[PDB]
Amino acid sequence: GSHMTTQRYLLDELETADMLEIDGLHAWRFELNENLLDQADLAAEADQPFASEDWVLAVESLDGRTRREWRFSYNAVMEAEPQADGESWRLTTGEGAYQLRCLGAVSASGEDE
Repeated sequence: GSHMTTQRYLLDELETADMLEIDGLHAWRFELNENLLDQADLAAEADQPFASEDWVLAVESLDGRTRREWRFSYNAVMEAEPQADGESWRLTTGEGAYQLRCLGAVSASGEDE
């Protein structure tokens, strides 16, 4: 159900988060691959490290009225480094580095897919 409690990855944080910032730019929307997060926690409950290069997080902010969407793999979210801010994570991708800072506690997980 919730194995990552003592293992606090970016995965642990986006489950409970309401707001999500990227490099200081706050996103109004983000969606999660909950189907893959069932399998992620299923592996974690068996004490097995889960790693998949499928998407896990689509981060959408609107600047003006344009949709700006950053998609991160589950692999990138596992390789995301905990920064000294305590909420910020260093997403070092082949496109660039993106600071994902999960804010709030309303739990955005529980949508559909």
